[PDB]
Amino acid sequence: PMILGYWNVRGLTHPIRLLLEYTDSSYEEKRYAMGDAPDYDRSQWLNEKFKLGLDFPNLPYLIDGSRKITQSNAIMRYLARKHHLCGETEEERIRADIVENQVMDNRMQLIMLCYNPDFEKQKPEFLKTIPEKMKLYSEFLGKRPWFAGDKVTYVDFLAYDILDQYHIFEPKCLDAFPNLKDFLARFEGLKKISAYMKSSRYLSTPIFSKLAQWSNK
Amino acid sequence: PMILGYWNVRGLTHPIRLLLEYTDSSYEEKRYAMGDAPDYDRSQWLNEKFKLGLDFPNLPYLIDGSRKITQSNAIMRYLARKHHLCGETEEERIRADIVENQVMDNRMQLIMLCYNPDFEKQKPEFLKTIPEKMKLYSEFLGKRPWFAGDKVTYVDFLAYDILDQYHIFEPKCLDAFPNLKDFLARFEGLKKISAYMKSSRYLSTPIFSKLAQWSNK
Ligand SMILES: N[C@@H](CCC(=O)N[C@@H](CS[C@@H]1c2ccccc2-c2ccccc2[C@H]1O)C(=O)NCC(=O)O)C(=O)O
Ligand SMILES: N[C@@H](CCC(=O)N[C@@H](CS[C@@H]1c2ccccc2-c2ccccc2[C@H]1O)C(=O)NCC(=O)O)C(=O)O
Repeated sequence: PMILGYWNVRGLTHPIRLLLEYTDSSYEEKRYAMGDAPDYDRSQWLNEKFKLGLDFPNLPYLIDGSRKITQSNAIMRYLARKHHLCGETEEERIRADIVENQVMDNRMQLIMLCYNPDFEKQKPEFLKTIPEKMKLYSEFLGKRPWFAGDKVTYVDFLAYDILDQYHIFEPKCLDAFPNLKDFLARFEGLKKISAYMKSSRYLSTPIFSKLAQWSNK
Repeated sequence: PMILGYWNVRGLTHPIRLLLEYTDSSYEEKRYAMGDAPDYDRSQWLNEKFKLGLDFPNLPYLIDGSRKITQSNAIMRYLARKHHLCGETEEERIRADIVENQVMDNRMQLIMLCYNPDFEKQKPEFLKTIPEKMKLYSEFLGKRPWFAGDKVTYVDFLAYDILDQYHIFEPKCLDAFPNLKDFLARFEGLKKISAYMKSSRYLSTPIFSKLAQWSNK
């Protein structure tokens, strides 16, 4: 099968995993793992970083046959194209482009705070920043089944995961937004997702590496 | 006319600007201007932040009549799409997608350095990494005319931009890379581009904002 390479954690690859499962893809993984304190070895990835034929070597990577892909989003779009999970209208398309990109921004923000040396102090500030992010998501989604509109598409995977980690981080975070609440629920109800969540392949935590300041085991 | 909103610096919007020009889109701009130090007043933008009908208010933004778009890549594909500047085949789309995210990776690495108080102490280290990056681009492009292949697409705008910024950062960086130098001249030799760089609307620098440690002014 296809080979998904990434680190020993959730990080930014959950959407890929989920989607491979949703699509009935055949794949196996390679989960490199860093060593502990105090170096945090990377040797397992390093030794073959420039040995895999990847154009711009990085984690995660997807090896599908003769196709070698890097960049989380490109991976997502490749698999999206392979299975007809892209938006099919320009509106669906525009919505998807947007979600795709807002997701990473919100992701980068969570990540910045989780690696911040002064996590404790700047944070309650972050928490008060939440509601408003959620607010954007609720209103964008609206009355809609899925983020692009009437069709499940790959952004629904991106969306589900960040909404989840945000929710993981601030449990009440969704209380103000029902429809949001409903979406995870509806997402979790997709074909193979439920099985997958209960499976031995599921990797829900840690979201981050040891080093972190939050979500590190 | 469409309206392009962005700060009054190059930032990450250069690619849109080139594309609009290249596609001879009818448009107007609103280059919000930040105040100086020690406050960096952001009121020009802030005053209209939440009134533009934007899904997730941010900059840049593009308003094309009824349609409101945020997230640059989003912006670039929308326009790419109205003028057939997207990959046409599976191979093309994969290259374009990778490149799309890869530019954004190399981009943030730059800003990261450029807003780091410790900038002079970090440079030396950053400079080391540069050739390694150009090489990745030189090799990926190889003997293709365009980043995705035979035909120009919106990802060349993304590419020209980043490579140009790096070059600007370290003038010699494209020396070992004829491939690149040549891609740059070709890009810059495209009629509406040449034409635009000589226009009143051109804005090559500053690239970062006022609170940046490099290309701030
Ligand atoms: N833009 C790229 C991300 C590239 C990225 O930085 N890759 C990181 C892993 S994600 C990385 C990370 C590592 C551990 C734990 C968490 C994260 C993480 C989580 C979310 C978002 C981003 C990250 C990065 O810090 C990496 O280690 N790449 C290979 C290398 O540099 O040799 C993409 O979309 O794929
Ligand atoms: N992911 C979004 C970019 C979002 C981004 O951070 N926008 C910055 C503009 S780019 C941003 C930037 C700001 C000032 C000066 C330079 C830059 C810049 C330049 C190049 C690359 C990245 C940046 C960011 O700091 C911003 O001020 N958004 C509005 C807001 O926060 O309300 C996109 O790709 O469109």
